[PDB]
Amino acid sequence: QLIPPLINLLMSIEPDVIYAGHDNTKPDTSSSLLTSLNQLGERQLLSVVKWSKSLPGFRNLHIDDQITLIQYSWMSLMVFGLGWRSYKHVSGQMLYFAPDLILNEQRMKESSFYSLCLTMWQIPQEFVKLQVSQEEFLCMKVLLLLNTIPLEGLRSQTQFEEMRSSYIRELIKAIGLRQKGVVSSSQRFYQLTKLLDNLHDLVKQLHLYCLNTFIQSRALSVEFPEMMSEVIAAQLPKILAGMVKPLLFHK
Amino acid sequence: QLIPPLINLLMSIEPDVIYAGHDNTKPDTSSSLLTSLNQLGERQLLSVVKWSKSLPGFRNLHIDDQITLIQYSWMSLMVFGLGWRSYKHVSGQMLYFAPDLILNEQRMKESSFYSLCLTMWQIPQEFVKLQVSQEEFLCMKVLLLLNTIPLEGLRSQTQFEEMRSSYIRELIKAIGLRQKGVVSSSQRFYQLTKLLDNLHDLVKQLHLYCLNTFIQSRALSVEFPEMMSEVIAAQLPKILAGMVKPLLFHK
Ligand SMILES: Cn1c(C#N)ccc1-c1ccc2c(c1)C(C)(C)OC(=S)N2
Ligand SMILES: Cn1c(C#N)ccc1-c1ccc2c(c1)C(C)(C)OC(=S)N2
Repeated sequence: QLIPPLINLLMSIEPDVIYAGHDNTKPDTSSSLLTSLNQLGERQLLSVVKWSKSLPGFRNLHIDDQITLIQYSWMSLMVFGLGWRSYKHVSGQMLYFAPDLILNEQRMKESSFYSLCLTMWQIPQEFVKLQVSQEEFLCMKVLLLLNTIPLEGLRSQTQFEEMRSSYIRELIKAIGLRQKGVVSSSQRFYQLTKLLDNLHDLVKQLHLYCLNTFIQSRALSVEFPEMMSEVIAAQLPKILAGMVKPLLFHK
Repeated sequence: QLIPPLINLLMSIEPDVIYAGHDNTKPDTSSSLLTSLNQLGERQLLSVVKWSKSLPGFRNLHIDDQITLIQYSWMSLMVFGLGWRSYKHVSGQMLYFAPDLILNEQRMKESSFYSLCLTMWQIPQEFVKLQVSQEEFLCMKVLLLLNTIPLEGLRSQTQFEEMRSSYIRELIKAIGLRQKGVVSSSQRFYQLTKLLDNLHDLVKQLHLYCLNTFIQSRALSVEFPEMMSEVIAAQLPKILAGMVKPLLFHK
């Protein structure tokens, strides 16, 4: 009723529940956990591709641009969605990767990658502190898809600029749904966009761990499915080397 | 008598000629050329480790630090040695990888590989311009070995620093063999140490190209030998991610 139409459209095209297909009747091993995380990843990737086809504005960018944005942003979209699920289903106090892959802190501690779990866990904790709304989350998730471009820019740079600006304007409207008053709503825009800026650094730790694990995947018995392997091979070294342009809302 | 004894020692421990074992017989492909450079890189890795065992001071660092410095500097030493040979044998006008692997423009077909070679070519071009002497080159090449350290520094940090100052003093002596005046001498030291600073950015492009290729090796039909492979897997992602401290002579 009071919800802006683009936001209702964003809510309508959100994915259904995605399962990891993890055993759970067997004790965790570093290899089985990471394999399920990658299987979950492959499924989430498929879901991003489907979502992106319905995302207003996106289909009108050159196909190369679309592929590039998905390849740059997949880890940040996954970790943001994890943040949201963990916030909404478990009050932020477990990592809700999937309904069949939920790690409470004890399961994190016994994982082999406790510190990485803790890094990821920061996000749901920030959602709790900021009380991020569904409408703000939906807009912020679009901006993450649009949050890095090549050094040379995109083929459809003009159209990207219009689309990114439109979702920023939409995030502003989502904030205005609750944050009444110029000073509160102004501060809120700072905080939410600052959070997105801060994700670049958090995602860099995930990127490095993921790349090392991919390079060592045979030794470590971690499987990487096809689309996951393709995105990692295409872009992660270049992203880690800073040979792309992360977009920031603040200096 | 005129040549400082340490520089004489550096001349004497310099590696013998290294062949790539390249098949000039058959026409070259991009994959077969990259394979040959990786084979040359394997052979050069062994020569670097042998060289370092006779390099005054080096064997006195903690063994972990020795391994770290070689693994950090492998690419830079290889490209610096390439600049020296191209300068010496072909007036800087071809890339003299080995006596059986010399590339000119016509042999750099793929634009990606050609751009990479243009990057490497800057070094012999500068050697030709500055008329770098063997004595300068030999001191500079030790400082390259010593030109990046871990973020937490080395185990033998004190010894490393003394060793680095020693070779900086030896470079000054090298410059004094020819650059007679105090002003000329200081400006020459600036130029040579700026060239070393500038190698970090240059080598970063080689590191990224190398990691991408390693990641896609099976698909590109490019062979990476065992020792090279370990160096790339152990350090390149971390180096590219900026998780080391490059040392700079100038701000
Ligand atoms: C699946 N997922 C979500 C979700 N949901 C958030 C982050 C990730 C995700 C997916 C795959 C990987 C990783 C995280 C990490 C553990 C860094 O390392 C490797 S090797 N693969
Ligand atoms: C062998 N070598 C010299 C010499 N001499 C200088 C630089 C290199 C050297 C060695 C191996 C590789 C590379 C350069 C590049 C082309 C970057 O990419 C790949 S995939 N491997």
